[PDB]
Amino acid sequence: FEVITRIDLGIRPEIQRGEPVSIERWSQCMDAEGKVLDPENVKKLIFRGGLCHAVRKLTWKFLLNYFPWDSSKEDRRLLIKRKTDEYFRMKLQWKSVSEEQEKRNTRLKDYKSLIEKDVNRTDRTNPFYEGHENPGLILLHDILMTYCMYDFDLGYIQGMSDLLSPILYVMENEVDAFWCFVAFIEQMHCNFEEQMQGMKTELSQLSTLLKLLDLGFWNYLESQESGYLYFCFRWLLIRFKREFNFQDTLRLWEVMWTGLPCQNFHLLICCAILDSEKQKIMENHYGFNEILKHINELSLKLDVEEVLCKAEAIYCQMMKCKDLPQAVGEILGLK
Repeated sequence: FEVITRIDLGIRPEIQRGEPVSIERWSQCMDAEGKVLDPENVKKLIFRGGLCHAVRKLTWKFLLNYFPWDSSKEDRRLLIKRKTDEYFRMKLQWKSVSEEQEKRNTRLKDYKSLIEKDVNRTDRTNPFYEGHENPGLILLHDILMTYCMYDFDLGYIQGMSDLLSPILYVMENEVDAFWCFVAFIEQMHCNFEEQMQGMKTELSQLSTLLKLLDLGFWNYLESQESGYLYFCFRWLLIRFKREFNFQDTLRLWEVMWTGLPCQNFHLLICCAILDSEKQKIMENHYGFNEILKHINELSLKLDVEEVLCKAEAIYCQMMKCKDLPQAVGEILGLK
């Protein structure tokens, strides 16, 4: 990819972020039948400004494909009844397993133990999941176990509880959170498969983008044998959840789930975060262990909307570049 030396990315444009969607604004977007008037427009609005927390319960169901965009209120009433029966049907499958039975099913037994390890260790500082006997933690367990019946090949992989946690918090319904969680995992599903590709593929795509953006930073990582980027693993896997506040995570996910501006936006978000730290890493001659240390110290110290601006800015800077390597163009979906 030495075509990147003869390329030029001139100027990073300034991005104007915008304002979150109010209850008022959403009401204009929904029809009297309950239909979303212009779903592509809605996505445009959610992308720049995000969503206010009140409307977040209903709108997330659309973003996460639980509620189809072309659907009406009557469509939904029938849909919810179907999804609910289907949910408790599956829940019964793990919940009716006996003590004798569980010993003789090792993969279920093992999934079950991973869930308990991860659920009792989850955001215990957050008011939803903190309590003597917390209802939310029980739902966390139940929703995850039911997912193992839904997809048994996948079952549970550590970190999936961190992915469900915000969704349950917004939804507050066991069934609703489940089906939203399902859709959230399906887009990423490759990441969690036994041989993790899409953790590898996404990390490869990330390296390809960084090669074009800062070539020297890419080379320095190769010098330290950090070229495959494992300091970004937790970023991509948990979708930055560990790197932001709960309320922060909610906005970051909202904006991403619109699927704008390009096909993989989360990769540019990695670039946006890394862009500011490029010098500090190279100057100090860190190396892998020290780099992981520097990035771990970025946690909770990051500004969401600065990140979302840089990420969008890098996209504009790229799409406006007329000569672009096809390798990069395919990742963003410009080809």
